[PDB]
Formats: sequence, C-alpha cells, structure tokens
Amino acid sequence: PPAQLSVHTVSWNSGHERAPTNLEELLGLNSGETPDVIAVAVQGFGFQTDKPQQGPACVKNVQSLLTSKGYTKLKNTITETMGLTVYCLEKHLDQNTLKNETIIVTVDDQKKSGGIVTSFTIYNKRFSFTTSRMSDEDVTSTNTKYAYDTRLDYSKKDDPSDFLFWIGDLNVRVETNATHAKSLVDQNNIDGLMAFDQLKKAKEQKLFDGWTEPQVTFKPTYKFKPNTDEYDLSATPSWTDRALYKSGTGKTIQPLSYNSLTNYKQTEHRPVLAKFRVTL
Ligand code: HEM
Repeated sequence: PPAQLSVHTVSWNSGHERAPTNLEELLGLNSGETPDVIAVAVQGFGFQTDKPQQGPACVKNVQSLLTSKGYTKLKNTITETMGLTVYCLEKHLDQNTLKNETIIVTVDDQKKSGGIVTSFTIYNKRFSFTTSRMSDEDVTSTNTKYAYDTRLDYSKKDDPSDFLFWIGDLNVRVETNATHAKSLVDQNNIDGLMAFDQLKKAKEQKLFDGWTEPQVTFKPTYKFKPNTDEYDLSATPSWTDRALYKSGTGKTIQPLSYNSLTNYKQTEHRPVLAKFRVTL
C-alpha cells in the first residue's frame, strides 16, 4: 500500500465543442507526471445521441494515450449534458475489493440536469468523483440555481467516502456588474473579485457544505470570445469550471496546483486542471 496517491481532475464546460486531440496537456501529463488517478468531466449538449460521432475519436485517442502509461478506465458515463470518465493505474486495482459503482441523478423530466457519481476502492480507501449540471431557470430540490443535490454528495452518506472530488461547472457565478468585475481582473485582484463569487453563498445555504476549493490565482474562465483571451462582457467574468474536494474520514487531501488551461481557447469557457496528493 502506498502512503500517498496523486489525483488529476479536469473539467470543461465545452458545450457543443469537439474534443481536442492534444489530451496530454489537458490531463496534466505534459511535464512527465504520472498520477495514480485521472478524472475528466465535461458539460455540454448532445453527448449521448452523439450526432458528430465524436465518441469513437475520444475512446480511440484517450485509450491510445493512457493504456500505454499503465491506466485502466474504471468508468465512462455519458448523459445528454454531462460526461464523466475515471481512470486509475492498473497496478492499484484489486478486482475483489474495488466495488466500482456509478449512479446517475436527474432532476428534470428531460434528464438534462442532475449529476453523476463514480466511486471505487483501492487499498481499502474509497474514492468518489462527482460532476453535476443545473440550469439557471430550473425548479430544484434546493430552490437555488446551483448544481448541488444531496444525492450526489457522498460526504453526507452514513458511511462517507475517504476521498471526494466534485468537478464541473457548478453554476456558481460572480455576482457583480461587468465593469467592476473587469476592473478587478485588470488589476489582478483575484481575491477581491472572488469576494463576489457565489460559492460562499451556496455554502451559507448548506450546499457544498464542508467542501473546499483550492486557492484560485487564475483569472475568470468565462466568458471569452473564442480563440482570444478577450472577455465577452455580455456576461460578468466568472469562475465556471471548479474543483472541490473533501474527506469523509479525516484524510489529508493536499492540492498541488489549480489552474485554467489558457492554451485551450477554442471556446467560451477555459478548462480547469487540478492536481492533488492524497494521504491514505
Ligand atoms: C460534441 C461533443 C462531444 C460528444 C458528442 C461526446 C461524446 C462522447 C461519447 C458518446 C463518449 C462515449 C464513447 C463510447 O463509450 O463508446 C465519450 C467519451 C469521452 N468523452 Fe466525449 N463527447 C464530446 C466532447 C468531449 C470533450 C470536449 C471531451 C474533453 C476531453 C470529452 C472527453 C471524453 C472522454 C475522456 C471520454 C471517455 C474516453 C475513453 O476513455 O473511452 N468529450 N464522449
């Protein structure tokens, strides 16, 4: 059993955008790191129908790259609006104890909002990965717009998981006007603009209760004019794709880095890559 393990997560509200072919940078493998676990979460439209027949390229390109490095895909789960994939180095897996399980929760009759939780155990420690999606206009269990449901929160279980990650666009925005928000961005006053971010509000309302986000030093990841680093000020600049972490059992989870990937400009949101070291 190792004392520690490393986890990379990436999420991207990628909308209708085709998957990129440079996956190495997206997964944080391009400086030669070899994480134990990799989770990838996407939000968008039309994944399950998969009109563009992107599913086949994804599988082929990801499996190429990751199978070479020792990874096994634990699960891919696709809905109309969300994608969650979890990989782990094959050398950590015991078939007999893995208890690899996923649930899908949907909140609306069109199955467009809700979330996905994938969990598995290695070395007698349980990991859970959540992604979620909510629209501004939906009527919800929380009577808020935030992409939280207690059914997706494995920290509220009777037997809570040891390491928990929640990755995606939480539908948390920056609650101030665009002028003021842009001024703070231009001043690099990231903490000043985070003062207006709605995660703290969601937490006051007991949503994402006890979940921690790594310190944010990067500029808002939305809304960009595609292929540029210029904000489109039709929306207040906001942190859309987030990574939250928790333990249910007093385990240490240490963020190593947390950053938006500015090289992926093809769309209005920039992906966010987080790296953690967990102590078993
Ligand atoms: C229109 C856009 C997209 C569509 C329709 C789509 C559709 C799909 C489908 C159908 C699968 C499952 C394929 C199968 O199991 O046979 C899949 C897997 C996947 N997609 Fe997407 N996707 C899209 C965008 C993206 C984007 C932007 C990413 C970003 C990296 C991404 C990452 C993944 C990953 C990692 C898998 C699992 C690959 C594997 O290891 O087998 N997808 N997608």
